[PDB]
Amino acid sequence: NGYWGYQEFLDEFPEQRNLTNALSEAVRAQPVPLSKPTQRPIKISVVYPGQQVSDYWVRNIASFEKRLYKLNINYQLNQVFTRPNADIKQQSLSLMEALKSKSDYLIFTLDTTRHRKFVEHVLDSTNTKLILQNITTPVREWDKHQPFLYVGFDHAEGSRELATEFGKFFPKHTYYSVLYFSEGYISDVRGDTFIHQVNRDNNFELQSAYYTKATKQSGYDAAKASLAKHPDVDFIYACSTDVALGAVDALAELGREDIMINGWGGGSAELDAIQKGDLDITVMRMNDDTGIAMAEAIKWDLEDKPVPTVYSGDFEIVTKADSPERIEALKKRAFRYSD
Ligand SMILES: OC[C@]12OC[C@H](O)[C@H]1O[B-](O)(O)O2
Repeated sequence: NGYWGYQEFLDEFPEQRNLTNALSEAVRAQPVPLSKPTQRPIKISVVYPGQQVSDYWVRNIASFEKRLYKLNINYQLNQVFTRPNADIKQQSLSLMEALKSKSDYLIFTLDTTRHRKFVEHVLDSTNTKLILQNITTPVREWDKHQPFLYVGFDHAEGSRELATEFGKFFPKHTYYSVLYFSEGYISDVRGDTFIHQVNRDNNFELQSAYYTKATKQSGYDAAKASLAKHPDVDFIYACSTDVALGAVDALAELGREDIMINGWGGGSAELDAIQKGDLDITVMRMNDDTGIAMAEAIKWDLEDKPVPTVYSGDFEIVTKADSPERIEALKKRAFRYSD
């Protein structure tokens, strides 16, 4: 809403579908170093959220840097971390701070319904080229000047896949509860998608939905509260890794192994929980592809080639029944750079 669907957007602009497809080919393919030399090293800023159970961000940067090295790109990387739970006001402060650096590229994430126009005005202000992480759905308003790249693993797709699995695990009319992220974009695209699908297709009944602070502790708290008010459910759908892992501790504490719970993203900690059996299911994203895509995107730009506006990587579904070999194989695929 105010957003294009990833696939919708690629349909509407064929040239974009081409560029994105070309890029995915450039990601799958072996590194091809930089065609066009530079006058100086390029300066890149990263404003990321810190201290999360989720290893997505650190892995992203890892695979990113490794790719830039492989491409023979000479970069200087200024990192900044936001402590938690950093207010959106604080995050955007960290952001303005990173803008002073007058970098060539600026990689970051910010909730883009709660700070739509802010980011728009930032886009208008600088010559720094923006990379928006963790959003794969372009904003309609910004068709005049879109950022350099939205990069991520489509939230709607991953939530569709999970909805598809839950419809597979349970009868029509099954009771469940939902643990959202914080109020915002992510909860809208991960949560409300899942709920829409599961209500329409499987006639599931949503007992309750709770917002969180996007932290493990918060996930624990919200799970406890929710199950206190609404004990009778067959699963809980969680919108992020940290919240899921908190909810697990809650379900253990409460003795509720009659309740099923999913992860989101399938990083190391989730996979470990899946192998313990603490986590019933997850949608594991092929993590490093987006780190590698950003480096390929920068390469092109420096060769003066056109760059796609968006890139989404792919998911696989992982269940606690999967073989160690399949898990291992998927790690081989997903962390092929960050290990
Ligand atoms: O992609 C990163 C992320 O999205 C929200 C949160 O920051 C992370 O937790 B997650 O569930 O692993 O996915």
